[PDB]
Amino acid sequence: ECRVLSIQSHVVRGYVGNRAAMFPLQVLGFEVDAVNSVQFSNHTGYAHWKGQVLKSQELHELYEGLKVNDVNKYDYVLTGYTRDKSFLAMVVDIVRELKQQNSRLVYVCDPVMGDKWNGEGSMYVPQDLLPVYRDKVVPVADIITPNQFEAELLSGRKIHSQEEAFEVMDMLHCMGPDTVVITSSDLPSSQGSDYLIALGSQRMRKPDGSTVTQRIRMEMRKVEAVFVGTGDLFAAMLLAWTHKHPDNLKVACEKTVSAMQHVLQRTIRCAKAEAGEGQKPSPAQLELRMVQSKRDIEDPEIVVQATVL
Amino acid sequence: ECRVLSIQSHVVRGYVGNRAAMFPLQVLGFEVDAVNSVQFSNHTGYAHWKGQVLKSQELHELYEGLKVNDVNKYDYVLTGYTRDKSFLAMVVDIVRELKQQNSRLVYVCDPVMGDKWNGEGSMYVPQDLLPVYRDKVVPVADIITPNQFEAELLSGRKIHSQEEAFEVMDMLHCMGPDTVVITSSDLPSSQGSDYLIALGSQRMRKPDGSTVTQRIRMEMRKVEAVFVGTGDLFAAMLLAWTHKHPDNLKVACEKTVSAMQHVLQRTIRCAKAEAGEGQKPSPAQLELRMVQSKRDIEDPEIVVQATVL
Ligand SMILES: Nc1ncnc2c1ncn2[C@@H]1O[C@H](COP(=O)(O)OP(=O)(O)OP(O)(O)=S)[C@@H](O)[C@H]1O
Ligand SMILES: Nc1ncnc2c1ncn2[C@@H]1O[C@H](COP(=O)(O)OP(=O)(O)OP(O)(O)=S)[C@@H](O)[C@H]1O
Repeated sequence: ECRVLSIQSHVVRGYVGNRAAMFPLQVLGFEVDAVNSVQFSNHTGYAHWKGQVLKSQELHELYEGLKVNDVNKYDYVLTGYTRDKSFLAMVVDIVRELKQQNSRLVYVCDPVMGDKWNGEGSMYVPQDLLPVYRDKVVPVADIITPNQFEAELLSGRKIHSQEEAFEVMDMLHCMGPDTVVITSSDLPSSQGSDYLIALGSQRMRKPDGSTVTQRIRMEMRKVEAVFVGTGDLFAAMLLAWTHKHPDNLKVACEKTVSAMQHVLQRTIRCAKAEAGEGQKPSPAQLELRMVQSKRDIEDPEIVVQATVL
Repeated sequence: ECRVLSIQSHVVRGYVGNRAAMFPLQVLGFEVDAVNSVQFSNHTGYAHWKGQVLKSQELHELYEGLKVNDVNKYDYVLTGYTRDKSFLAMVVDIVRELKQQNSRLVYVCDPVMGDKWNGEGSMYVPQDLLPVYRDKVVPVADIITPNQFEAELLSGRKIHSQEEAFEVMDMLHCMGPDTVVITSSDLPSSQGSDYLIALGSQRMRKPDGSTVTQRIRMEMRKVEAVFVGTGDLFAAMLLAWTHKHPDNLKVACEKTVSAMQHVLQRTIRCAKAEAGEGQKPSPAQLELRMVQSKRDIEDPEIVVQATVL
């Protein structure tokens, strides 16, 4: 039995945050203790949204409720989108305490700050969080899944080539996490502009005390839509598949990405079905077809192959 | 697809309310929009607990967030334990509006108000809701899953025999819902004192335009432990199987009760395993093994047979 503490947002409708994380982890065999950092009607990509946000003090109370009953015992910790610096500090405190309690605990972190629109890079999170993630969160993480912009923000270096990207990933390894995946990047692909490039790096221990970094690269088809909650889903499935494949980042990333691709392909198909023929689907019609993809999440058909560098 | 609006509690750890309803319904192929009426660390059976309660105003805003985006379209509505009169009135208003929008909507309601400890009957809910449930909720409900004590409260008449139980169920049919299932009772079983009796009743329209009431009985073995969330799970799975078998309450209840049986058998097994040999398992060790029972929930092996009266 593998228990994951997932502290993420909750939407009444749709799949972002914990809604995008609990179902896949449960279908993949993980107990999930879920702290819903917000309760919104839907994700903010909609025209409107209503709801409430959990205060950090409220998050602390929940964790203390678990601690008092001696149930604050976890094998993993999963976090994602946060706009409250204090809440991030609370999460870091909790992770440190759980790691004192269990040295084998794995903290998977999606450090969400921004993304590259067109060629420009833009942050959708308060700026005062960049120090935190860099100085307090990522140092305590074991798996991080940033995108190129976030990788650049964390390392302070811009990425212009794949070799520069892996130098940045080595810097991130040095900051803390032994597994680093750059989920998206503006690096060119060998198949064309319709494919996106993602890279992975896992540093592993040797018998002599030394350490070897395994590097992998993946090219994925781009689906022509903007989806929300994809990162959150990606980090959950990466957690699961790295757990089953702790020494093979290649296989874990292959399974994860294939499952993402399956989910997105089904989602874009059903979205264009709901919308008129040749019509732009709305955020509501682009909600991930999570339920309808259960089997794909359980045992994905491999549709991408990672190259070991 | 089939979308369910489920307004129930949420626990960080464990399976009650939405935690006990979302996963099975999603695994059974239903889109689920979930409104967490509360967020607690764990259910109140533990030694300690902390969390927050959603206000009715907050519930209204979530529903309005869905409405403004033209996303308040549902095939089912599912509710359970509530302690606030205003919250129940809000739920009733929402159900009324959704039924105005769609006459085919089915409201599944577990009218949770109390249960029978030993032979005595005791209430878990403020008294001012019993009028509400009787006068405002049940009238707009289509499926209800009360226990003997709740059925007695709603009907105002005590149940001493199975014939009296079906008279009470006919009264409840008269109050609104065309399907009524009494999930637990103190009626004797021909197989022993370790069997629990559940009864069902569905009013169905015939081809001639008239209506026939189908009644069924189920004898199920007691598992000697106290579980939490079982009503929530029961109602969710009953919703699913009645959707699959709209004219066969027999099969729907057989599947539902079999899944419950599988889940509870696995749960008591693993709970006694976690606890010492010959040790009473704790509330924490008796949390439903929801994830590990996925497959049984997907397609339960029939282990009980309902007799058609
Ligand atoms: N339109 C898309 N086409 C193909 N893959 C996508 C698409 N959107 C998301 N993905 C997949 O989802 C992963 C994460 O994407 P996103 O998270 O949406 O983008 P991102 O830039 O990583 O944003 P983050 O990591 O959450 S802040 C990517 O690495 C892809 O695997
Ligand atoms: N100890 C048990 N032994 C066998 N079956 C059980 C047990 N507890 C729960 N169940 C199953 O789950 C259902 C339990 O429903 P209950 O939780 O008893 O409903 P209730 O507690 O009587 O009141 P409500 O309003 O439904 S929450 C039963 O119909 C059984 O299917």
